[PDB]
Parts: sequence; C-alpha cells; structure tokens
Amino acid sequence: EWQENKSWNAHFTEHKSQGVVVLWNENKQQGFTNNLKRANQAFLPASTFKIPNSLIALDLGVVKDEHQVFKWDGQTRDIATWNRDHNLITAMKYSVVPVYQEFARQIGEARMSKMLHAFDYGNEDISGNVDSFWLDGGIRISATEQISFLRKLYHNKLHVSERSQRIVKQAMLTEANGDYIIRAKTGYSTRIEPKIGWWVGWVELDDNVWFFAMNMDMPTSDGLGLRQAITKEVLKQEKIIP
Ligand SMILES: O=C(O)c1c(Cn2cccn2)ccc2c1OB(O)CO2
Repeated sequence: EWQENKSWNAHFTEHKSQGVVVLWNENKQQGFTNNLKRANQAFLPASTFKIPNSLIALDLGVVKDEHQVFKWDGQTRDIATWNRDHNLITAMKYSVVPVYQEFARQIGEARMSKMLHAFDYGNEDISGNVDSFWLDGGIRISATEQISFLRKLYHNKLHVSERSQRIVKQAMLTEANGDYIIRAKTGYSTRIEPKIGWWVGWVELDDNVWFFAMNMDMPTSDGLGLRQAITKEVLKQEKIIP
C-alpha cells in the first residue's frame, strides 16, 4: 500500500530544496513517496482550493458554464494577468483570486461547510473570512489527503452532478501530447508561515493513471518553476513519462 523511496531526495538536494512528492498507481493500488512524514502533514491549500470551490459554484448555478464572463473590476493589482476579463478556464490557469472570492461570497458559509463535509476534504474547517479562509484561515490538508479527493473526482464519485465534475476536469487541463495528458492545479501560499508551493493532479496514460501531489519550501518567488521540474524528474525516473 505505501513504500518510501529516498533515492528521490537527490532531486530536491541538487536544487537546494526541501519538499515531498507522493504518487499513486491506480491499476495496482500502490503508493510511493520520498518522505512518509511530510507526505502526511497538513498545510493551507491556497489556490489548490480552486478545484472544490469551482465544483461547488457550478453545482449551485453561481457559475452557469465555462464561457460565462467575469469582467475586470478596474482595480489594478500587482499580478498583470489578473487585470483583464476571465472565464472559468483562464481564471484557473492564471489563479485569479478576486474572481473566486466573489464566488465564495455568493455561496456563503453554511453551504461551503456542507459541501466540504460531503467531500471529506481535509480538516473540513472554514474558520476565518468567508472569502479568504483558504489563504489565511483555519482550513488544512495533506498531500495524501489531496490524492484521495482527486481519485473521487476522477471517477465522478463526489456528491455533485456528473456535469459539474466533467467541467472542472476540463478546466484543469495543463499539458497533452502523444505520450501523456496532465490535469493539475498550482498553488502558492505566502500569507501564513511557512511559505510553500503546491502542484496536485494526475497523469493519464493509454492504460493507467498515476495521481500526484507535491509541496515544497518556497521562501522566494524565484523557485516556482521547480514545482513542475522536480515532479517531472520523479516521473521520468519511474519510467512513467519519457
Ligand atoms: O502558483 C499559483 O498558482 C499562484 C501564483 C503563481 N502561478 C500562477 C500560475 C502558475 N504559477 C501566484 C499567485 C497565486 C497563486 O496561487 B494562489 O495560491 C494565489 O496566488
């Protein structure tokens, strides 16, 4: 069920980095990680919370489909991609916080709390500001717990409609070619220590699917590219991608 492979530490070492990668082989039902303790510690989800928050908003009508437009409110913010109109697709891709804060207001916390207990998401706790608990409130989740939630979403087993789950999976699309497909979501948590980055999702092959969840220390914005680079080094060492 779970094996530790400390050879993968070489990939964090050679980049002067600390973190964890967790993998799950769905055909064989086997899990793998470089550090079993950190794999099972809880952190703020940050922008990886955009997956469940999308699901809830669609199932309630706040978002009607993936073409509906959320136009720029005219307030200039330090991230430049955020100062333009978006839909569900581009708002996931550029991690556009103020679009999703507006959703959370619309949903309100009786219904947000209800959906998270139904989802069995993390510690299920939404203490703090209705529109920022995932960035500086009481909600926490581990890498192994990210994997269990994502497996339900892959199999359409969450207690929302099939249509909602299909639309969110479309909007998670990150990479594809003749060898693999990746559906995933980035996160960057900087408001409460420790600053960390996330990348969670899966790799679809012709005949199997490998779920993944990673996080790593991130004192400076300069190492954000390492989230994907280290993850792909593990995948290649294990012969999952070329
Ligand atoms: O890593 C994030 O997703 C991300 C980034 C960087 N980034 C966006 C797309 C790829 N990288 C910047 C700000 C931010 C972010 O997520 B959240 O946790 C909210 O704020």
